[PDB]
Amino acid sequence: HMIFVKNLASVLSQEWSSTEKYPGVRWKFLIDADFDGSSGLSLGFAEIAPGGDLTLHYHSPAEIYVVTNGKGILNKSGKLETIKKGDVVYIAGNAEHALKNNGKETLEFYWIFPTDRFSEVEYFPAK
Amino acid sequence: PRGSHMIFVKNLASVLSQEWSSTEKYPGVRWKFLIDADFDGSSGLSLGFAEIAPGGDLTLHYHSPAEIYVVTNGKGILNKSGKLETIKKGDVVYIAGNAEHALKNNGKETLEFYWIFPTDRFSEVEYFPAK
Ligand SMILES: C=CC(=O)OCCC(=O)O
Ligand SMILES: C=CC(=O)OCCC(=O)O
Ligand code: NI
Ligand code: NI
Repeated sequence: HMIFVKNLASVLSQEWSSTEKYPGVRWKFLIDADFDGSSGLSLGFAEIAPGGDLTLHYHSPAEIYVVTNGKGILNKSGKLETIKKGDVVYIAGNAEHALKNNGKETLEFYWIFPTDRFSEVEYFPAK
Repeated sequence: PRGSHMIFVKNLASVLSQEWSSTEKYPGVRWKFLIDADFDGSSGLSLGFAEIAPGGDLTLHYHSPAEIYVVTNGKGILNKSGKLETIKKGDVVYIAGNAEHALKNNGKETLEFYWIFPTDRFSEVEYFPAK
């Protein structure tokens, strides 16, 4: 029956994760079985630099974004909609989605998966 | 129309027509549902938004699904099954399934946060009082 609090300061020593497939995008893990032994939900924090783009993709689990700073263009399987600080996004499982930062300030958000860990979630490129 | 691959965006202004929920058991607490099968047809995860006024108290309780808090405004005291720890804007909280927990706003600003359940809908979560 664990309960714990976490913020970005708590994971300072965790190096930013990144990948060439998503330019200007980086992320850290805050609630994750591989880090904390938590289960049922897992949560990370992502930063998209201005001009950064998380390209079009999907994964089987449903997913939530909580947008904490900036603004961006969300690609909803081909339909664009602007998101910004204070928005939440629901992304059904296997729904193709993309997010690019078209602003001057950093696009920041948490993501949530109904999985114990991020590493079990399989990303696939959209057709 | 919303299908099994729905993607949508919400904020408080989106749910203006939804009345704030509250209860005398949790004085100074009110909430709305933002991502929820019963309102949106969504599944797998559900999310609401809660505000605790100064002096408000969400009292000690548990439920079988794990839960996450995303604190977005103010300062609170989290009851971690007996331990009192401060949480504030910018924190996230993980609450294991069946872990007893409470949340109190001992500050002078509104304590605001999202909660997330690994459920289709809030309505399926059974709440139990503190043992
Ligand atoms: C740093 C971001 C990342 O790994 O992507 C998470 C967001 C998503 O699943 O679309
Ligand atoms: C009425 C209380 C409420 O919705 O709180 C949700 C957070 C929790 O279940 O601890
Ligand atoms: Ni995704
Ligand atoms: Ni709870």
